[PDB]
Amino acid sequence: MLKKKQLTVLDLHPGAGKTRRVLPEIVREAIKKRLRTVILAPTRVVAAEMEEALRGLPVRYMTTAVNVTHSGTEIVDLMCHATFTSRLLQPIRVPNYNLNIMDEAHFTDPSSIAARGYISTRVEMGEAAAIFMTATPPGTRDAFPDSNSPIMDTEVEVPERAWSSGFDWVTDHSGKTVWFVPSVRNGNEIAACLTKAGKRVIQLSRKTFETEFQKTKNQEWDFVITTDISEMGANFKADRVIDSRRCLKPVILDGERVILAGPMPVTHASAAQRRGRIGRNPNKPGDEYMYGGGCAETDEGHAHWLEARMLLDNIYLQDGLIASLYRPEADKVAAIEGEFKLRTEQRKTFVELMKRGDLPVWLAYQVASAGITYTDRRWCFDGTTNNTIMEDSVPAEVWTKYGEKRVLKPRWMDARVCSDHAALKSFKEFAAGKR
Ligand SMILES: CN(C)S(=O)(=O)c1cccnc1
Repeated sequence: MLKKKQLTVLDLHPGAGKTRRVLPEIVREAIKKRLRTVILAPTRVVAAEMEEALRGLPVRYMTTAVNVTHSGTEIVDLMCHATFTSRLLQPIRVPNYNLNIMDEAHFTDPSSIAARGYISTRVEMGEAAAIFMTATPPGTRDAFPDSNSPIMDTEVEVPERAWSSGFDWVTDHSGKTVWFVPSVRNGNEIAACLTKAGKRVIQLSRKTFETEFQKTKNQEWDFVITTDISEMGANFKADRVIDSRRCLKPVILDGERVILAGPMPVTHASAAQRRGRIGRNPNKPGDEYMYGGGCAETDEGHAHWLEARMLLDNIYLQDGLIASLYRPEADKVAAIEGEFKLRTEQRKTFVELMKRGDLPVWLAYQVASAGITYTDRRWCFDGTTNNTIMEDSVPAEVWTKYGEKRVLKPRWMDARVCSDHAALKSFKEFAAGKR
């Protein structure tokens, strides 16, 4: 795998030991061969798990989730998928790693797709070797892969709202359950219904992941209500996975706006990843997997593949060349390589709106490509009436940096900035000039 010009896909089934057994072996061999190596973790929780697995080995942890200071003699760096893409975008010089290892290489966030495209272009160019570690590589059609112990699979109607009757099997369980819901808002309703019936619930989402996940290990619980984020390495000591098999799809309508379509079916990779959370202990067979719909290839036409092209177009590779997306996923979007390449000063705005402004990729590109400087927020208020952001079924209001009260009405509308109370609270601070 380590020899140059080779992209290796390590597709061992969920729970085989790719992060606690296979990864330290590759690292020892890379250190022995003097290969400058990068290890890419999907999340900060998985970076702290990789540290336990690699403890003792000379690894430089370029993450605040690991409290280890480095000796300076390290040739292996460990960082998140987003961190890698972020430094490629920023004027910081990234070493030309001889070996690139991506764990959970199935992650569909725009920064993970872009990192796969950048790394695979380098392998294609004959400049590096790479290992993509995932039970579900891009293109997998098996939602029921092999496991460490037998799993009871059951097609069942799974509730997506609070209930007063008809779903006894959900509450008549004396064990631990990981329930994959389509959205934070859908999960809040089910969590409230389970709490009312006397259950201890923990809710996990992208924004709360490195705070609430610790609660699964520290306190007793009955259910974990989670979105698709727990598909990327999150391990639990549970005996049941309830899977709605639904998810929200960010879609770009007429190149003018972004909506959150669905709930709609998850891909086979996501259904396999969600089921893979159980059936992991060979001494405890009979972990149940209750699924509530079918699978469809909803990754085609999804905004993350377009956003990844927006990132890759603004990353230097070699002269005027631009990195292509990783081949098994290059057709999920219809895009010309280079069409989103911004000029030097606008690219600087694009990066800041994402890193400091915390705006979704698509939205950041809309603003930066219009010649708007980072701190200019007039666009948050000069959109049409249909772009009015509503909070509590009434127009949201912010105090502008000028001391004036205004209705939130953005020139470009992206549903991700107001898909829950936390996203809208964060966007209101942005529109007010607070960051
Ligand atoms: C094998 N590893 C434990 S892992 O965390 O890389 C993983 C887990 C489940 C599915 N795919 C990969």
